[PDB]
Amino acid sequence: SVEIKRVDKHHCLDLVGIFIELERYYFGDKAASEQDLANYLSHQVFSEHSGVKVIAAVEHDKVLGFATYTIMFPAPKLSGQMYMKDLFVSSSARGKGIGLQLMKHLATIAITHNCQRLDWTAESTNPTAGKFYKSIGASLIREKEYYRFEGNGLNKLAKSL
Amino acid sequence: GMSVEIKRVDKHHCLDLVGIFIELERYYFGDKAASEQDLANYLSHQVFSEHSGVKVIAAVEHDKVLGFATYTIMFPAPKLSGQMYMKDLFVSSSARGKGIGLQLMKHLATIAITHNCQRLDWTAESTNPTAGKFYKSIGASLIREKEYYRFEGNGLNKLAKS
Amino acid sequence: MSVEIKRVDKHHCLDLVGIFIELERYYFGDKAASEQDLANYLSHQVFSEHSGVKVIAAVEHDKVLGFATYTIMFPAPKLSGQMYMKDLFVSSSARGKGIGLQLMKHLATIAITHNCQRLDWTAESTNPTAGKFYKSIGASLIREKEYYRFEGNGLNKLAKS
Amino acid sequence: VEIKRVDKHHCLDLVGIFIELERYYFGDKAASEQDLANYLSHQVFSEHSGVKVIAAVEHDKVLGFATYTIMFPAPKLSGQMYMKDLFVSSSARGKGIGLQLMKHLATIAITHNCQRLDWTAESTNPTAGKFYKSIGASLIREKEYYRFEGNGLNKLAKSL
Ligand SMILES: [Cl-]
Ligand SMILES: [Cl-]
Ligand SMILES: [Cl-]
Ligand SMILES: [Cl-]
Repeated sequence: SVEIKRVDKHHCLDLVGIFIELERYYFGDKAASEQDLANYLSHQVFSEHSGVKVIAAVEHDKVLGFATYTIMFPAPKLSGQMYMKDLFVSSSARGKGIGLQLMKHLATIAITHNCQRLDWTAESTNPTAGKFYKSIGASLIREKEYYRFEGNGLNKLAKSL
Repeated sequence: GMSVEIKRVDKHHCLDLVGIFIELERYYFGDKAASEQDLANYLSHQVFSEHSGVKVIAAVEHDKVLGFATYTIMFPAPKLSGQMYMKDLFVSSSARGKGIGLQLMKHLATIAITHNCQRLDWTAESTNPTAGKFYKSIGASLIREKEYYRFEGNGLNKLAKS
Repeated sequence: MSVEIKRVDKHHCLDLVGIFIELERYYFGDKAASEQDLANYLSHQVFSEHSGVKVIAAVEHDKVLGFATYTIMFPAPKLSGQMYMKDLFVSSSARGKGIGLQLMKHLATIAITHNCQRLDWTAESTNPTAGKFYKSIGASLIREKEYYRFEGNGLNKLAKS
Repeated sequence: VEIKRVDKHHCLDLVGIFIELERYYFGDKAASEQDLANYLSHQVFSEHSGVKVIAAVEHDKVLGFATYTIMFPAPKLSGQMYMKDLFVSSSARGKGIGLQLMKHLATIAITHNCQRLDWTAESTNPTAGKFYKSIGASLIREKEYYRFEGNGLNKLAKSL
């Protein structure tokens, strides 16, 4: 019924529809145009310097949701740590458990590529997500502290080189 | 030139990281640190592999590695940009007070802004307060809203099977 | 509209055979290369370990309407790259759809997201309409630039001496 | 004096000569050593770079370099080689280094099916023009050089 597959570079534009939806959801009026996103997809998301791969859930030739993930090193027990950057399910596919299916699929990739961990973050201002994550058996790692340089802070650091 | 050099480490020279990795394994895992032979395979077959998403830079002096960082660029992110993420920063205890950690991060920041990233992110451990102070001291921000989730070992296998 | 701009990679390089056959007629008429020669050229040269260019194309109904080849050169001022467009070609059967300009909008976007402060290219003074098009989209003619060349025998001699 | 390609594992061998190039063109605005090491490591030598770098070395010192790319399509089913930069250390003047680098490029050009080696010079640098003509190069007068940059380049990108 609903298939999950990895999207390769030759089909990256198949993701445009769903990224537009993601853009509108997260940024509203500041959402990027379709040509912007096509360019972003072809030369950034699917560039040589991109650390992520992309999987997508497809039903009747339409994308219902996607996740991006990377495998990082080093990690405990001589293995990889998988990290999911984004999980997104179309409002039009809601109620079908798409997100769970995407995460089960990610879990499958993790074990076949010697990862013992699948990690990701959520926002505390989106308590729904955490409830969902907790409901599917995920553990919240309270000891983890998340740091960031950005905008001008990031620039000042770079310039101090 | 300069005494301490920062350079990329590529697949062809990955075994140059064996010394520093032994030191890292002892730090994180004490008793359970991996052997030299196992670290060499880890490096050659996993850290530098088709499925690996990280790259590595290292601080080098006198042909010994004093510290390294692994990093990757993740998508999507706001403003049609990338999000750089540093998986590990590790500096040898013998290279302490040489400002290697900051040096490595300056290079990371420069890579970030020349490769369409507007963020550089990473995590630290609350059990390692010293890291937190160091990061805040160089002007890093703590993102208190972020919640870190995980599946591992058996839970990961259950999730995959089900 | 139904026109997509996409990257062409090595695995799909033969998609360019049709538009290369057109480009060959346009510049060389009867001295145009055969289809077989162009497939070999695309497979063994244009996409090759020694090739310094990438390719984006405008495609509609699985037909290539136009393409641009480009590369990023170093060094250049301000610790940045310099993008160079080798060729821009739009099929006579796809004129009036603003495809040339759209291909350039994409290149410009790749340049600024990959630390380039310049997008450069050349035209022929014997092809006045190209220069007019370029000025009309805001490009500057760099009159101080002098273009030099070794070719054929002179090239063979330079290497041999 | 030996001429050979610098690969990524040795890109930092070029710091010295790059520093000199920066002083020579940008005077006080010259980038620092670390800036240059980072530039070489992650841009000049990156998967998105179109250039390779050859260097002339004598007694383990870099005396000069050239960067070049090979572009397509071009006439007669071949590549057109393009030299982006040629630089000779002032401390190696009078040794014919510039000429030696170009003969080497020519050798690369003919073994990779390029019928052409092209490059540009600045008319405000007549000595460069004179030198090129003197080694057999032809000026292609019909060539017009166009550019978008800075704000103009941004505006074009933003209209996407
Ligand atoms: Cl969230
Ligand atoms: Cl390698
Ligand atoms: Cl023209
Ligand atoms: Cl010049």
